[PDB]
Amino acid sequence: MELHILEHRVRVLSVARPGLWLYTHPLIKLLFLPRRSRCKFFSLTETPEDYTLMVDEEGFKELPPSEFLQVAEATWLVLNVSVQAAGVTKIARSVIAPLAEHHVSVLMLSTYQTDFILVREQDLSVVIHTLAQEFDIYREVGGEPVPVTRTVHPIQSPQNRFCVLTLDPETLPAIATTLIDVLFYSTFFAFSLIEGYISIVMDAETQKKFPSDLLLTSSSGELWRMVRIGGQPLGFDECGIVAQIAGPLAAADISAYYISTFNFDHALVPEDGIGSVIEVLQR
Amino acid sequence: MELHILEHRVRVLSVARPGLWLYTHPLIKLLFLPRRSRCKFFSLTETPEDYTLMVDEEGFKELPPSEFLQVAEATWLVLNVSSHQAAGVTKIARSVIAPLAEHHVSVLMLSTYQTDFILVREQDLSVVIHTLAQEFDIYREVGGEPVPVTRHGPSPTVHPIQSPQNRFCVLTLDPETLPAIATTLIDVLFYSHSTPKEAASSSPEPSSITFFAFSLIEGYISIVMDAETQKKFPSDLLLTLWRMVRIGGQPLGFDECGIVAQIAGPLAAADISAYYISTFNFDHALVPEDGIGSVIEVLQR
Ligand SMILES: NC(=[NH2+])NCCC[C@H](N)C(=O)O
Ligand SMILES: NC(=[NH2+])NCCC[C@H](N)C(=O)O
Repeated sequence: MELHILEHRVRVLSVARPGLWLYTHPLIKLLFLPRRSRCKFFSLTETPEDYTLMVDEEGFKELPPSEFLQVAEATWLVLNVSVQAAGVTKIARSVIAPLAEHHVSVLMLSTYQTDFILVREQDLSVVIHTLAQEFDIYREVGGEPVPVTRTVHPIQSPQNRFCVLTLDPETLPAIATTLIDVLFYSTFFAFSLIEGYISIVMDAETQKKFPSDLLLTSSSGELWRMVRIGGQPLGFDECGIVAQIAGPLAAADISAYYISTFNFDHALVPEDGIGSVIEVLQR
Repeated sequence: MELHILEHRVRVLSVARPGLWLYTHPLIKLLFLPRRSRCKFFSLTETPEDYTLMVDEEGFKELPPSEFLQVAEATWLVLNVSSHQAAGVTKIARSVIAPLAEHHVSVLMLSTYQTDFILVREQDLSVVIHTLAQEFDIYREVGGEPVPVTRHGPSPTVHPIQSPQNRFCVLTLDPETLPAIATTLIDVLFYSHSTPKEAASSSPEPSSITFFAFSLIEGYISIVMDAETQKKFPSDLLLTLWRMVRIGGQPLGFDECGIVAQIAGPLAAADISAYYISTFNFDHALVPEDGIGSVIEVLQR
C-alpha cells in the first residue's frame, strides 16, 4: 500500500574498537541527551569487527574525524513501508527483491518497531520507478506525507541467544550507567533511537546485567539466533545479498530481523527454527 | 584533638576545558563504574578553565598524558581532623593551617559535605608530624583502622580575590541514587555551557562562575553546585546557601605556602564558617551567603 521516504539523511560509519574511547563524548550525547543535538536517527551496533554507526546529518556533525573513523560513501535515504511476519520477511518480495533486481544496493535496519531500508540518494528515481507499481509513495516533509511527483555468501550461526527489546524513553536514564558499561567498558549488541523510539538487540547473558523491570517486549522469553552473512567484508555496492537470505525465509514463512553493519549482514531468526533456517539457506 | 593520616596516595591533575572530550571515557569510569577500578579517592572540580582531579594512584593510571593534561609534581597524603563557633577550615586555622604554613609545608584543601581534607606532599610528612604532634594525637589509617603514630615557590604574597554572585549548595547522595541521576550529572558536568574566563582585575564580582565539585571518597559522595542547578535533579534524591571567594590572579601553583592561612586566619578571628576547595590553578572559600559582605571587608584589610 504505502511507501514513505522518511525525512532522514543518513551517513554510515565504522569506529574501530581501539578508538571507541575517543567517541565517548559524542556518543553519550547522542544516546542520552536529546536536547543537546538535533539528531533524530541514531543506530549503534557493536560487532567483533567494529562499532557501526548510522546517524543523520546532524548526528554526523558531532563525530570528529580520526584515523579510527571510516565513513561509507554517499548519503542514504530511509524507506519505510506502511498479522505479518516479523522483520524483513514481510517486505522480502515487495521491497528487497525488486530493489535487488533493479541493482539498487540497500542497507537493512530492522528494529523492534519497524523495518528501515536504506538506499543511496543517487538511486531515488530508480527506487520510485521500481516500487511505484505496488506502493503509493510519499515523502515526509515537515512531519506530513507528500505524494511523490516528478554471489552466494557463506553463513554462520554462533550459539548466542538474542533478545529484541524496546524501552519506554522515560526510563532510559534508569538504564544509562549499565548501557554505558556494556557499550564502552566491557559479540553483537544493537541500540537504535529513531524518531524517539528505542530498539535494542542484546545477548540473553547481557540482558541479565540490566535492572529487572525496564526492558520491554511483547513476547517475554522469545529468543533469536543470529545468522551472520558474508566471508570478506561486503562493501556497499553488491546487490542481492539481503534478497538471497530474505527471499528463502519468506518462501518458508519464517520471521527474521535483519541488520546490516559496516562489514557484514545479520539475520535474527526464532531460536527453535535455526536448524530449518540453515537447511533452507543451503538450498 | 585527634589527627588522622588517611590511606590515600593522591595525584593532582588538570584537564584543560578544551581537552575534556579526550578524557570523557576515564572520567565516566571513575564517576560511575566502581567495579571497573580500584580507585577509592576521586575528586572532580569543574571550573571555567579546567577540570581539576585529585585521584589516588589507582585512579591516576586511567588518565593518559596529552597536551591538555597537567599533573602536579608531587604525591600527596591526606590529613583529616574530626572535631564536632565557625565550621569548616575556620576551625583548624590556628591549630593546623597556620602552623603548617609557618613551617613551610604547602597544602591543598578539599572540603566535602562530610569533612575537611588537608593534602600535603609526602616528602613533608615528617615536618607535618613534628609540627602537629604537640596539639594532636596522631593516627595513621592502616587497613581502615587507626594506628598511633609514635615515630621553589614564589615568596608568600597577598593574592587578589574575586566574589562571584551565584549561590552554592553543599549536598550528598545515597550511593544507590548515583545511577538514577547519572545522565543529569553527566549533562551538567560535561555538556553544558560555561562562563567565559574572567580575571579578578576586570571582574571583581562576576554575576556567575561555573563551579561544580564532585567527590567520591571511600564510597561517600559530596557535591557542591550552583543553587540554580539543583532544579535539574529531583528533590528527594539530593540530601541537604554559600557564596564563593575565589583566590588568585596568576595560577597559584603548589609550592607557595600561607595562602589558605591568609584566608582562614581572618575568618577565624571573625568567627565565619568557610568551606575551602583548592583547584589546580586557584583556591575557593565558600562562606555563608549572608556574611559575604563582612568576609570581603576582612579580606581586604
Ligand atoms: N555492508 C553491508 N552490510 N553490506 C551488505 C548490505 C546489503 C546489500 N547491499 C544488498 O543490497 O543486498
Ligand atoms: N593550586 C592551588 N590551589 N594552590 C594553592 C593551595 C594552597 C597553598 N599551597 C598553601 O599552602 O596555602
